[PDB]
Amino acid sequence: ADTIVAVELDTYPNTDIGDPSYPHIGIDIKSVRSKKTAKWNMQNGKVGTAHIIYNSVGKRLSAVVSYPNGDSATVSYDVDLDNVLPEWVRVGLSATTGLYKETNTILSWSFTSKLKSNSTHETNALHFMFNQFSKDQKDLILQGDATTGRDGNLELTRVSSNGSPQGSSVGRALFYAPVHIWESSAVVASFDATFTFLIKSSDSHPADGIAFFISNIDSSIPSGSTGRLLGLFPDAN
Amino acid sequence: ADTIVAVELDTYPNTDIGDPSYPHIGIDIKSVRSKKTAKWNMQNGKVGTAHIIYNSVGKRLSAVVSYPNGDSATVSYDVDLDNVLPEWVRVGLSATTGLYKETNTILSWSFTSKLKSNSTHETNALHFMFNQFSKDQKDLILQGDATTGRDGNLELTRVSSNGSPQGSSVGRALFYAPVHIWESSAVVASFDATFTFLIKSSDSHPADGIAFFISNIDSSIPSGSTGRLLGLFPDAN
Amino acid sequence: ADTIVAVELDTYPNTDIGDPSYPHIGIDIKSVRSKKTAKWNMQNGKVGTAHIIYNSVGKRLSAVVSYPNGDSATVSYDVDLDNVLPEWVRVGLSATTGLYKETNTILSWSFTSKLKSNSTHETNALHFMFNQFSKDQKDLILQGDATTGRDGNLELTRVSSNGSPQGSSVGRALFYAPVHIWESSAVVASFDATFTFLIKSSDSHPADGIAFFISNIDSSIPSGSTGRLLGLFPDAN
Amino acid sequence: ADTIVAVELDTYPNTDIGDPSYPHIGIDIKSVRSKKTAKWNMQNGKVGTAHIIYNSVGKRLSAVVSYPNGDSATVSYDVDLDNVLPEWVRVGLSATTGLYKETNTILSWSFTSKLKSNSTHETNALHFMFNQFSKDQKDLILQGDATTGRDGNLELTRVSSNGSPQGSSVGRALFYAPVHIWESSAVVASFDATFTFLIKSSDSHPADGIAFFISNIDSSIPSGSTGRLLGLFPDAN
Ligand SMILES: CO[C@H]1O[C@H](CO)[C@@H](O[C@H]2O[C@H](CO)[C@@H](O)[C@H](O)[C@@H]2O)[C@H](O)[C@@H]1O
Ligand SMILES: CO[C@H]1O[C@H](CO)[C@@H](O[C@H]2O[C@H](CO)[C@@H](O)[C@H](O)[C@@H]2O)[C@H](O)[C@@H]1O
Ligand SMILES: CO[C@H]1O[C@H](CO)[C@@H](O[C@H]2O[C@H](CO)[C@@H](O)[C@H](O)[C@@H]2O)[C@H](O)[C@@H]1O
Ligand SMILES: CO[C@H]1O[C@H](CO)[C@@H](O[C@H]2O[C@H](CO)[C@@H](O)[C@H](O)[C@@H]2O)[C@H](O)[C@@H]1O
Ligand SMILES: [Ca+2]
Ligand SMILES: [Ca+2]
Ligand SMILES: [Ca+2]
Ligand SMILES: [Ca+2]
Ligand SMILES: [Cl-]
Ligand SMILES: [Cl-]
Ligand SMILES: [Mn+2]
Ligand SMILES: [Mn+2]
Ligand SMILES: [Mn+2]
Ligand SMILES: [Mn+2]
Repeated sequence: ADTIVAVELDTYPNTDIGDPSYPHIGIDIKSVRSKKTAKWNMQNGKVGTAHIIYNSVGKRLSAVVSYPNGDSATVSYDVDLDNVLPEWVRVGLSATTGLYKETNTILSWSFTSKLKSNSTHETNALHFMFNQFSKDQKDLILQGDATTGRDGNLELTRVSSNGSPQGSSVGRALFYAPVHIWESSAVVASFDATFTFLIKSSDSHPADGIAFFISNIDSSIPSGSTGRLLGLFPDAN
Repeated sequence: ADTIVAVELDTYPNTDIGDPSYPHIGIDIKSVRSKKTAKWNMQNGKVGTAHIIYNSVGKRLSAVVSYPNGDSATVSYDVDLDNVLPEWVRVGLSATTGLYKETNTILSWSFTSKLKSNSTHETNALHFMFNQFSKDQKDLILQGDATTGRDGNLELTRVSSNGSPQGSSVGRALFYAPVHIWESSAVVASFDATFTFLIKSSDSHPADGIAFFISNIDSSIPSGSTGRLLGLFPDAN
Repeated sequence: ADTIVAVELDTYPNTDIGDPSYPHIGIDIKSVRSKKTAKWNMQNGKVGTAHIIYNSVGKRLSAVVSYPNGDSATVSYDVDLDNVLPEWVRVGLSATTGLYKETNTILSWSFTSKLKSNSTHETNALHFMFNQFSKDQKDLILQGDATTGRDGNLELTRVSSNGSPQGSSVGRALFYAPVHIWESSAVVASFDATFTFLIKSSDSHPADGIAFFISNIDSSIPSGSTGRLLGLFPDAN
Repeated sequence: ADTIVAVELDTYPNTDIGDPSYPHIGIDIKSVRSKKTAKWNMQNGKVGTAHIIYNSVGKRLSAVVSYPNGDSATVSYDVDLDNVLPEWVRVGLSATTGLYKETNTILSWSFTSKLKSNSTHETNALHFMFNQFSKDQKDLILQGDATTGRDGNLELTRVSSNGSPQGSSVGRALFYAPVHIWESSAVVASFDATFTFLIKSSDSHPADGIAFFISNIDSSIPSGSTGRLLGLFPDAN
């Protein structure tokens, strides 16, 4: 029973399991069936940027995805995350391919967590930033088909020598250190995440997508969670 | 006239202008009559901390004030600030006394602003932090009775040689540089503010309060804005 | 008479004023005749990056300029800057051309200053970052030929309509707010600066260079400081 | 055999292994016999602060230790750390007692590291800050006697229920995630570290001290490294 909170860049509409009929960004609370979605125009071969924002005061998880184009999709969801997540978590990126496929290439990833207590001027904080991924990235936990180093990029799902994506692939990268996501005595608990991605496909349809996620610290890829399950959920319920 | 967005720590109930009948924190949008308030237990002689948070994605302005004993008050309000504030602003702190009085001592003040544009990896950012103020604080514009240096603090309103606060006082401190609070090509426009404060009084009722505010770059203390107007507004409409 | 400390990216050797006979980077303390230089291979048309570092403990002003190549040049100079600079300063970038010319385009600029006092914790900080420059950049003070907005860049020296640089040009940009660069009570005072630049020329000899500098707050371009004087110094003493 | 770089706050002069005949701060490169020391007027039972700065461009490691009254000791040493440390390291704090003893209490600890490659605008960074340590601090690896939670502090060496230090104790805390401290392509590989500590003793002479250190990721407490070896070294060579 892993616990997952995620923001999904979902490139392939699985209408049989509640996806909207178009590519979309979604906020997933413990389920692949997003609590909230917004229409997303995925630009093939373009570098996209995703921003994830949350604070325990406003209690609103917000995401926005944009392209140099200026086009962007935004989704927000009201939720008290310390009611959902355990006190300590790991943070990661996940992606899959299914019958259809795409590259799930991460060019950068940054994260910041802060816990500001009632004790005057006392903050715990964690911040990391990857603008380059080397072949042996020791501060990343790689699961499934994820690899690092290729062009200083992070490839979440399987890519061939020529740079062609493979189907039925799943990969995740988690930051090595546990993250203290909330604390009972913190007046403000907040976090921000940003990553840049390149999704390209020669298919009639790209699949299946990329997600930023927060999980219990021992989280691993659920069995058979390629394709529509985005490497996050054990079932589609 | 000035355009003001503010978070007020209001120590004195002026019920005839919409104040609730108790000390309170409020979010002010272009008026002294808060769009949203919350009951605040002001702790005389104790050091309090205010946190203000906003991002352009969730479009929710939040503030929490707390003391070391864990007592706190929180208020949130949904608003798109790019429809309220001009593109360039100055940020500041303001405080007043009236018939009744209190010290309006600031012990620290920090602010962070970020404009993340659609251009990949293109962020503009401003951040400052004061944990002490000196007698000649050149990066602060002091207006009214505000002074710096007294015990490394910032005294917003007038205080006598022995520490006794004066009545009918108003003072403000604004950060020297203009701040680019929003932009059209910005996918994210967030800001955070924090300050710590010491409000003490020997009156039966302390007055009138402290506020963090955001105004047009040429903002000045409106005529007659002492006491209940918190040095921010020309009138109580 | 201004007080100037600067790191020069000197593209044109003026041997009659103490320059080495090759393009170079140098540390200038109150004089255009560098206290220290190192040979620098400027790459026409490439985006370069300059990093400037200093702290009041090691007391070594250090600079490094690099290209994606990545060839790079480094220069360091042992000096106590709080013996040179005034307590409050402004920071800026400057560039010139003379009989020979080049573009002096700034693509980004960030700066961080910190004063850490003896009082446990208690830090004063200032940080800004520009990754794009709009036509009306209110938090910059532009001097001479300097303009902002052209492709979201900062052009320090004159550029014709077609993108060709003009000769005998001088321009500077300074951050709007005064910076508290040293303080007597501070145990650690440090600053860090970064900028990316694009110098391109069609001349047989590109000239004259770019500099990051720290000066007295009311610093302006000295008369006749184009070309070899880099807009920083009134003469070559 | 571990590789150690360290800044020691040495409270007990072990003159037989090269210690100066007074409490001192030192920079240790692979040896308990400091490459550089400075006299340190240690203040029993007072809260002190250590700042550590590595300037990778200047190749200069510096440390300053101070108390609220302003008294400070400083030490600098020239070294290029990519010649000493492996590419990946862990960072941590260490402390010991021997025949003589002292509390080795850590009240706060922050660390910031930055690898800036030659690829334009590509910076990897890690930052963490602890202003309080909980009883279950999942992002720290505790070794030997080190414990967390007591008054929100980190106790590196054994302390009794009534706050009295024990002799012949050794304990270390390492940040969980491996740190990429240098890389071939990196033009800048600097870091800063800060911690606040409380050393108290009823002994005539407190011993043995506290160190901030950097080591190979699999570093553990060397056999019989209590007392003068500060839990860092296997012997006094
Ligand atoms: C209806 O079932 C068929 O078609 C499905 C596609 O709609 C296909 O789903 C696979 O591929 C999709 C896209 O990659 C992925 O989302 C699913 O998880 C699954 O792997 C079915 O396999 C059938 O062909
Ligand atoms: C008509 O109200 C009388 O009493 C008021 C106080 O309740 C007083 O208000 C003054 O003082 C308050 C508190 O300092 C301040 O909020 C007002 O703006 C004003 O300065 C009125 O003046 C009357 O005496
Ligand atoms: C006397 O030297 C002659 O040639 C010099 C270099 O061509 C020239 O210097 C001008 O241009 C250089 C390079 O742009 C600049 O550094 C000087 O400040 C000056 O403007 C002299 O003027 C002579 O022509
Ligand atoms: C000379 O050797 C004796 O005295 C030594 C120090 O006085 C003592 O060293 C022990 O205690 C010190 C201080 O705690 C510590 O630095 C050593 O590592 C060792 O633990 C010797 O044991 C002798 O008594
Ligand atoms: Ca889907
Ligand atoms: Ca009021
Ligand atoms: Ca020259
Ligand atoms: Ca010793
Ligand atoms: Cl240094
Ligand atoms: Cl060396
Ligand atoms: Mn979906
Ligand atoms: Mn009110
Ligand atoms: Mn020169
Ligand atoms: Mn020693």
